Amino acid sequence: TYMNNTEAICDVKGFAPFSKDNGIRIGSRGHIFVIREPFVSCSPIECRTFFLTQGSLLNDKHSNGTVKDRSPFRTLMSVEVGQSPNVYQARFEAVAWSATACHDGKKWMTVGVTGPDSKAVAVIHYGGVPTDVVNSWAGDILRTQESSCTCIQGDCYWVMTDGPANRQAQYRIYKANQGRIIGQADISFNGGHIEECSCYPNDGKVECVCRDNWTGTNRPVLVISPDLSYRVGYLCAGIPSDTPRGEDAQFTGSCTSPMGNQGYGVKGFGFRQGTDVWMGRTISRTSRSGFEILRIKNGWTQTSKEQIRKQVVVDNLNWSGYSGSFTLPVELSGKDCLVPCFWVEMIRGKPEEKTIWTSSSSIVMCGVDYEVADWSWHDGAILPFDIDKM
Amino acid sequence: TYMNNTEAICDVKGFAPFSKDNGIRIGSRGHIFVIREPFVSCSPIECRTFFLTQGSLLNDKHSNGTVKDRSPFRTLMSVEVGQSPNVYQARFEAVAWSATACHDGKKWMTVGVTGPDSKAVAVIHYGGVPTDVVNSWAGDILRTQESSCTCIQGDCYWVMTDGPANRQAQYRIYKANQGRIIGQADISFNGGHIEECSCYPNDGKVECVCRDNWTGTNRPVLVISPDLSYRVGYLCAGIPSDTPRGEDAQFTGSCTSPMGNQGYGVKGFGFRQGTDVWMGRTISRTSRSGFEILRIKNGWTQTSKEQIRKQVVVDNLNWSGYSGSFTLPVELSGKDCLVPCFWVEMIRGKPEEKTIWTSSSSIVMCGVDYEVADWSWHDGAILPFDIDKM
Amino acid sequence: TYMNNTEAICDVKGFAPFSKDNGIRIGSRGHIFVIREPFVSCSPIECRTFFLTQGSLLNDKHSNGTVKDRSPFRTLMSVEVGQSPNVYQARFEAVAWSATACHDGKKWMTVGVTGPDSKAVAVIHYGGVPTDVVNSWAGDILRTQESSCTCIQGDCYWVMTDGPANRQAQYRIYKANQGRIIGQADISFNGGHIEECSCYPNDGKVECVCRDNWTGTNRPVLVISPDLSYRVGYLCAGIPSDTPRGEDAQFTGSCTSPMGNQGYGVKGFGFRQGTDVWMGRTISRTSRSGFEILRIKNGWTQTSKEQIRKQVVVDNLNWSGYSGSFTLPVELSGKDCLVPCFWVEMIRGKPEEKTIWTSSSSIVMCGVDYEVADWSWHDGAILPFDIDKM
Amino acid sequence: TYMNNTEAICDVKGFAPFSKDNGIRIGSRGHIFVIREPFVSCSPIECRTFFLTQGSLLNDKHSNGTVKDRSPFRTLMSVEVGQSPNVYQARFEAVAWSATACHDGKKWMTVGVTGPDSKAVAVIHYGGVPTDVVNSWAGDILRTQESSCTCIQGDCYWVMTDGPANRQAQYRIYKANQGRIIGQADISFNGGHIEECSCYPNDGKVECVCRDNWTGTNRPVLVISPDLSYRVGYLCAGIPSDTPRGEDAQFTGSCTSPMGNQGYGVKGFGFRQGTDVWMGRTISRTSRSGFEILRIKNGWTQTSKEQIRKQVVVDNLNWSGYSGSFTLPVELSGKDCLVPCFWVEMIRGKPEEKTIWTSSSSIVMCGVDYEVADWSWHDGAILPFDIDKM
Ligand SMILES: CCC(CC)O[C@@H]1CC(C(=O)O)=C[C@]2(SC(=N)NC2=O)[C@H]1NC(C)=O
Ligand SMILES: CCC(CC)O[C@@H]1CC(C(=O)O)=C[C@]2(SC(=N)NC2=O)[C@H]1NC(C)=O
Ligand SMILES: CCC(CC)O[C@@H]1CC(C(=O)O)=C[C@]2(SC(=N)NC2=O)[C@H]1NC(C)=O
Ligand SMILES: CCC(CC)O[C@@H]1CC(C(=O)O)=C[C@]2(SC(=N)NC2=O)[C@H]1NC(C)=O
Ligand SMILES: [Ca+2]
Ligand SMILES: [Ca+2]
Ligand SMILES: [Ca+2]
Ligand SMILES: [Ca+2]
Repeated sequence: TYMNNTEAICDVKGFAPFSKDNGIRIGSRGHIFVIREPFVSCSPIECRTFFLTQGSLLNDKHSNGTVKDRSPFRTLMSVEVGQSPNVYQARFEAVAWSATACHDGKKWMTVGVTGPDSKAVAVIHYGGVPTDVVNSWAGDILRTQESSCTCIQGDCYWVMTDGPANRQAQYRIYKANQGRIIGQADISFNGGHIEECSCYPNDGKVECVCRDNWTGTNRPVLVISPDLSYRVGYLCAGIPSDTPRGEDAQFTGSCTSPMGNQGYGVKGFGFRQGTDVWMGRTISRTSRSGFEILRIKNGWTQTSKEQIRKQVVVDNLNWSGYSGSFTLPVELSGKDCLVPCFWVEMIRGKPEEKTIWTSSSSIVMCGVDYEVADWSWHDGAILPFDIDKM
Repeated sequence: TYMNNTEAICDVKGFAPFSKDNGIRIGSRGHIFVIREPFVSCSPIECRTFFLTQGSLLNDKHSNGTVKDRSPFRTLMSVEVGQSPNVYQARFEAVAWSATACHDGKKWMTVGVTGPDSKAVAVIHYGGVPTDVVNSWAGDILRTQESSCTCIQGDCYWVMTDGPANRQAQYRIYKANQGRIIGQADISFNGGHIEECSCYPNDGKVECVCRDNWTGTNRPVLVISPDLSYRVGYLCAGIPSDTPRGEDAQFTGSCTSPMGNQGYGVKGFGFRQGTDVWMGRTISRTSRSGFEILRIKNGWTQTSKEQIRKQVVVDNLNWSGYSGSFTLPVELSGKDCLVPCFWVEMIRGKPEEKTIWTSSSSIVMCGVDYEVADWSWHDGAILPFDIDKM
Repeated sequence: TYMNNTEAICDVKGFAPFSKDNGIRIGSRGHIFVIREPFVSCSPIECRTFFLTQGSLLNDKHSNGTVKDRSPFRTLMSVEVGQSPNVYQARFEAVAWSATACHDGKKWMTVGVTGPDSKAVAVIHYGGVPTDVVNSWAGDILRTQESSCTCIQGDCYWVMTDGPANRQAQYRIYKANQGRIIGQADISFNGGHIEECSCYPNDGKVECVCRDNWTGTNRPVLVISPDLSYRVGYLCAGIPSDTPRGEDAQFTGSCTSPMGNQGYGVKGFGFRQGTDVWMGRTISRTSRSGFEILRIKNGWTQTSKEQIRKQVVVDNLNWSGYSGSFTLPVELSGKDCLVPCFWVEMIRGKPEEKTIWTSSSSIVMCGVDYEVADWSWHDGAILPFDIDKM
Repeated sequence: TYMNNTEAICDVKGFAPFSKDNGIRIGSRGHIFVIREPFVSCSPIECRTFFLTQGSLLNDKHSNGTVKDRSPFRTLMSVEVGQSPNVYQARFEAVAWSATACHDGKKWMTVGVTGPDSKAVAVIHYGGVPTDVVNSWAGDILRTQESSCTCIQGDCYWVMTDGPANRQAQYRIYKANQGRIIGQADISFNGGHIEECSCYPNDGKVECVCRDNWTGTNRPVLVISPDLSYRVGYLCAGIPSDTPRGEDAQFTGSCTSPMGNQGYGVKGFGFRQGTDVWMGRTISRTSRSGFEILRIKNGWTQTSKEQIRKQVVVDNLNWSGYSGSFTLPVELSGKDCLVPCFWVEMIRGKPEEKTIWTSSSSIVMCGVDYEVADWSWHDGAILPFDIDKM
């Protein structure tokens, strides 16, 4: 049976902890994959953690993490959420140095992108087998969400980018059923930049909060209809939520265009709440460190600077990283709305820490009807590791 | 289908061994979690061992167990009873430095408490996802059973405490269906102290034997009706069963109030048997060492000092620890009553042993219609470990 | 649905390899249990390997195998046949320093015996939970098959012994349904000695070939009817098949009493074939080394010395050990008879080899309609191990 | 339900990556089997990787790979495709130093060959148990596909060879249902040599592209009908695809007989495409290094030298090895044709590399409707390993 996923997102006053994997602490002695970009998507049965593998293990020489991001050894695999990305619980997903995953109620559909930068190929798996393909259409590092895709009434949608990572690139919306491409669309967005979208279903559409890696310290926003007509622009909120970025005092909002005039960025997320928004961001303005989530009254529709809530999940003395969105399917939560949730990646190792490798663990939070106290569920592993003195 | 769990507990003459996990012996070379407080609860299919994880492994530096009990790295996970708490068989349950778990016949409901001491949050999972929340209502280390909760006809009940660990605190009874809170109650118990309840179903109610960590060397007792009306007080039996405590000769019973005038304590259990009781306790009066279980004729209802049975499962030359109760569901045992069972935790390491860490394994016993010979199924691992000489 | 298991055993011309686990070779670097006495029993779905665990791992100090056979750390666990007894595939079965297992078509019933030598307790599990108990009735190391038990039309039967291991002891037949004891019987066998029976179903009865550890170099034989009436005596065949034993030339057969006038022994097996028998035995007359299986025309019913077939599975330059019987259930083989099969244990370490430990792996063979060439599927691990130089 | 597998193979313009296991990289620190000859076959649910095990682990002394190919320790086991051949995900299949596997829609049928060179035995498993046997009929290393067998409407077929590996040998076609042999056939092929067939279903027959290890640098081809009538000969294409072999310029095609006049060879594959063929081959003419796949217009039926496509999956600076064919079952792909796919083995260690061992990993590719860019998904592990300096 297909998941409807046509409900509204739940109005939430705060976030409760779902899971923490302790991959890197466990990785001190256990067999764990070196990873970046874990992420959660949920079937009507379970939410799993997907992750990019470097073909290697923590505390092993192959954890030489100075051997490429887009290496030919990168695979997407997955475990049940909370479990660590260890070999022996891992289920294989796709060859991918960039991926997205989601479930339509019957099976899982993943998308793996591998191949060379000049002509990358994206394989679409469904039910555990390749079913369709998307080639690079712009010749420059084809890529996608690095977070959960979205399924509504049997059709799944996701966002892909092909082009420069720091200038005008090209941005596309693909749509598929049972692992088969059935519609696509170009996104007209000149001056704007779209990367690594975090999407979710809301009111029978797909809402996406992504990353401007060109000139925007605010976040591009995408709203996709089943017919692949769309609205796109920036999260109206008068508070910047990318990293890096400047102070809140020095920033003015926009619905239409990028603000802050800064490059780089980090993958992040946001949740519409009527006209309000929950926006995650690192505590540091300059470092992938700390993590907080702010509610902004009318942040979805106005240049609002009205902060009505604020919750911390990673204190600023600790390393953060990527963040993305997913929903609790109705069939699991038992709600009449879509429970909004997020994961936060915690990167350890290079560049900031003095070791030969780089990996990450995660914690997962989920929207509740209550204000939840600030705390820090940081990664916690002690650096450097054994092979760090080799 | 919901488990009725409205039957009476079986009258038992003794206890037979269910399982022993050998986690720590196995942990010498295998990948095992550092743990405290394992415990058993059973679905209509299997009984699992739940446990608190320190985010770390035996024989690894992160087993630095001088890094907090209520650390942000503590998760509840579970394996099938008898299996060891190893990474690769572990199923993730909740973020929790204190937990309880139980099954209602359809799914598992766990409760994880994490967050800071001043404002702890308890997440209630059901079917593998967060469904409801309980915040700290008294600002002081919110906490609960550390043993199996109880389900009757679809509604699950458990006991929580918020307050001082060595003085008057506050004590609450929560009740839930399908992971959703549907009723709660304050327990009026002035002069008394309730901690870490071991409960079970009996005659369609929840009977709880808990821990007085204030002034009681006898055990507080709680009897909960579906409507959350209750009786509470102390196990009548004229024999003390907490640790520490004084000699039996020097002790007088009470139904109403604490006796022995001593602080501290250890989590323990007891089983009503008509008017009699089976009470577990450490053999030592002063040490978490040895473990025995006594039947006291009319110990549930009178100040009786009539010891009619006595069985040993851990001899006094060996380390014990926590103990708790659960029942064999009818659907598994094939009985017309509820088979009473217990687990016993066996703590190795600090404080008593000379190492850098502390963990534990368990053995599980189950009520039978026969007198069963005394023996010792002690932990058995050899201390210190490799990383102990580091 | 209950397995009928009322068919006849297949007439077989030889034996084909089912599985080999390589536990000890794999145990050089992997996490494997130290074990003795693996054995196979089959459900309508899978045949598993059961085994006794020492609570410890190969290549670890706890593999100090100078720490008792009947230690309080011994558990029965199981994996799918062919897999090695590693921690992470292991399913927990019972606390047991001696065990038996079998399936009735709906669930598994195991029997674990633990407790002290003077008053041992046998726990009977069914569906993963304790259901009934047998206490020591003779005060002297209560024990049983160390091989698969037998189920016919829902009732399972097995053989137990309580008494001296080298003189007249007592021998009992228990019978159970759904994990509940429903009939028992004493075996009158004066001058005879019964140990470690290898049984199977044949023509709607249970046939058992066991071990005389008193004075017999031939094997005691037991035929059990559903009503627990029985015949017992010795395998008629005029060839001895225990270890140790003397030469074949120097031996005369018996149906009634023990022959060879030698003590000790080793667990072994045999399969009726009309009036003939397949009998396994070590190649050495004095060592648990090599392994062969002989067909003796009319060996089941006469003092025959007519060797009509001979097949080798372990050459004499290699170590053998225990052997036992089981059948392929009809539901798996697709035959109209019961396919006879056996496992052979391969003991490495003390006493014969120079190491600090003792474990074993197995190979499994199964009766076919063809003559199968001799070979040696020996254990193959290289002794001593790492911890052997410690 | 039986898989029809009577459809035509899909016309494909290129190949997309299915999976890569990284076994050897992972094997640096994890517990992985030493293997040769992995291969894929698919059930209606999953495609698994089968592999030959040396009874040992990477980075362990038993990885002494100077201890025989046809050792008594070799077992076939399997994991889900993409997963690595690690112990803890491994499912046991058969005792085999040469194997084939396939699924008929209800269960798996494997075939293990073990025993001595002079009289080898092949065991046929079905549903996890031995069901039938094939003895050596020519006394000289009985053997088979080392790749997926084929099932059509419930009957499975595969090819076996018994005889000299470098001269005229004997070649047989076996056919079975539910694990039971129901028809066989001798292949008349004088002057020709058949080894290690890679087969698939196509138009309701079994097409096989195999290996001439006698005098052929082109590949023998076999087309089998349900009645075991057959055509056999050589892949017509005017381009040689074995290793070793000479230059393409120096080669003339044949449908009937071997060409190139060279010995040795390597297991390979090919896919009919109407009258065209996709043929895999190593890039090197003399080394098991690099890997490419060529489409030859009318290569199936004519001496064509018309190269219309060319795709690289392993660049020539890297080691390749065996390759074989399988199909995506309709029930998984959702196509109306049979999706053609292949795996490529990547051998590391002896003979070419300076270590004490030899193993391999794989990548899996699958036919798509699009031209897919060349790349190299090579093995990637760094040689030598730890035990390499021992
Ligand atoms: C601008 C975003 C993309 C574009 C290549 O780059 C990702 C940046 C990045 C980071 O930590 O910031 C990690 C990466 S690495 C990777 N495998 N996935 C990522 O998201 C970069 N993405 C790719 C496809 O290489
Ligand atoms: C008085 C009981 C509680 C109250 C905090 O303290 C537990 C004591 C204790 C022990 O071994 O005795 C172990 C602890 S540590 C833990 N994670 N669980 C426990 O039961 C303490 N409980 C908490 C929530 O910290
Ligand atoms: C005479 C057979 C029994 C009687 C105690 O002794 C077993 C002998 C033995 C061996 O290798 O020969 C191994 C033992 S050790 C064990 N756990 N299982 C065995 O079969 C012995 N049995 C017991 C219950 O200790
Ligand atoms: C000529 C092909 C066969 C005939 C024995 O030999 C195989 C050659 C070979 C290789 O790498 O080329 C690997 C082997 S080793 C093995 N276990 N499987 C193989 O395919 C050889 N086959 C056998 C049954 O020994
Ligand atoms: Ca930016
Ligand atoms: Ca106390
Ligand atoms: Ca004897
Ligand atoms: Ca050749």
